[PDB]
Amino acid sequence: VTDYSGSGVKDFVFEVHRGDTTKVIGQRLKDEGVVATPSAFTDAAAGNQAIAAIQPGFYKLRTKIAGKEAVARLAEQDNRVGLLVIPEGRQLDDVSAVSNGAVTEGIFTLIARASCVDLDGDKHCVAASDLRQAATTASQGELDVPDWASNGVNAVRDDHRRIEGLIAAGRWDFDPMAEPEQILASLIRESNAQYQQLGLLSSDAAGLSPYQVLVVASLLQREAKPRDFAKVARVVYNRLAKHQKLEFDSTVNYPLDRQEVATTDEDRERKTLWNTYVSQGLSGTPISSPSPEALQAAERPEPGDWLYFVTIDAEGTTLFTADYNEHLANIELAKKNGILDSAR
Repeated sequence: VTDYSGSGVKDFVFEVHRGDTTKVIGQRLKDEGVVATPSAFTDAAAGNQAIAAIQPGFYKLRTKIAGKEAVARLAEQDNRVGLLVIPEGRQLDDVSAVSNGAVTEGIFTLIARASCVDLDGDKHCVAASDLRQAATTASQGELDVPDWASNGVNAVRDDHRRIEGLIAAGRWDFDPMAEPEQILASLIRESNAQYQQLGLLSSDAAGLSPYQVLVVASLLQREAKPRDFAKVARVVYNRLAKHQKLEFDSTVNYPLDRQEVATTDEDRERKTLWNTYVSQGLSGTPISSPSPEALQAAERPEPGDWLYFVTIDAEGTTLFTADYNEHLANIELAKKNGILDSAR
């Protein structure tokens, strides 16, 4: 049957849909002018495991090519485009290390990098600043902000940080040729489905909204090691109940876009929507994209009366207590064991 020869005509982005079989992909490849007949694709794909296991997503292909060439291009990992990984605890912005270490790239930078497609020579990317602007100004309906987050987003005006926490840690696909608003919206929709699957909307923890649970998880992700998440969650709720400020360093560092570092009394005094040295209560928005385990801890805090915690040694032991004098003793223990500076 008819099957194209030669090197093709035009590079473009092709989407494999969820539920597409090899046969259906062959039909769609014919309809988009990639292969001359569907069986040109399916014959060449027979017994190919890369094609059999192909994932829904976006793929750089070329028009008017041979079936075996279409198969090779689809099976080549490098032609995958709009595939994004957001590691746990990332922010929207890049975060500098004043610890003398390297920059930590944020979600905008990672989306932009994931968006790049080489089309007939032209490298085509969405720019991080365009994603940031769309986060700053697009309407909630345009970003598909979920209902449980609507009021939290609304209280933060003309700041991209209004959508913090809404793009979850995980692995996502997005159309690299769509507008910045639609890219952000699809990410937020996929994240909302994951958050639902991870229990964010169906939690029975008394007196907490889903948005508040997300905020707590984002704090835990930045302040504690995974082993301690559940206990730190209890500390947070105990302090909220006793109207004691959280005094989390990560809430000071978050808007300065800087990594885990000690904070001065000057920094702790700056009034922001997030600073928990200044104000009682939770941060106004999440301060990071939390891991699934931080979410589970925020939903199911370990029972206990602790109000204080500090890491005291090299192996990461963390002592929790409800007694302030014991907490002072544990702080000094961390200083003698070398973990914490003798003076701030």
